[PDB]
Amino acid sequence: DSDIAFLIDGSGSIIPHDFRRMKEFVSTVMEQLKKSKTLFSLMQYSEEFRIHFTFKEFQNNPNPRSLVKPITQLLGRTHTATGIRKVVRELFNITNGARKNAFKILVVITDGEKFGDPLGYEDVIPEADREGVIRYVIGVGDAFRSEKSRQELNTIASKPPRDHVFQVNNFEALKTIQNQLREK
Ligand SMILES: CCC(C)(C)C(=O)O[C@H]1C[C@@H](C)C=C2C=C[C@H](C)[C@H](CC[C@@H](O)C[C@@H](O)CC(=O)O)[C@H]21
Ligand SMILES: [Mg+2]
Repeated sequence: DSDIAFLIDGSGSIIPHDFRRMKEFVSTVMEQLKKSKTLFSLMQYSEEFRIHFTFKEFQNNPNPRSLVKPITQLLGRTHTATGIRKVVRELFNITNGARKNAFKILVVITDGEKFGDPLGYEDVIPEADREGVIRYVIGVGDAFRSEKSRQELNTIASKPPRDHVFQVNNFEALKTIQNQLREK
């Protein structure tokens, strides 16, 4: 009943310690939701974009370790808004294994410093709402330490922000998603 896509920040500002933590966060969400009706898909972005697995590819090989282990960090600039547009148009496409009546969830993992993107969040967030995608944001590094990055996380997340913005250092986001999925 639910299709969950990950969009993870592989840009130069993300230190390898945090990138590693993104990989274990994503893997743990998948591992915890195994034996459920959830499909998973993941894109890494910087100034380039890498689909590491589609929903269909997860369905054919639902092994979180096998799917996430070979992921290496892109480095480069931070095109978060374009990444969101590509997730919506490509990952949640039926050609890639996305399902018609599935509950759509996007989990964006970033430090909240979009940089060099020709697109603004105003260019892509409406499209995300148009396709019914629920957006959770997982902050990393110093995302919560300045007002600019805090507000950027809020801008990406579905409303209200306090229900959709979380940290990579814990699994509160997973608890919330599990609760949402249970209720739904
Ligand atoms: C891009 C060519 C340019 C501007 C001439 C240059 O000399 O560029 C330097 C100077 C500085 C002002 C701005 C830069 C922008 C991108 C380059 C990866 C580089 C490193 C800063 C960058 O690593 C900061 C991270 O935040 C990247 C990201 O995560 O988006 C850095
Ligand atoms: Mg960056």
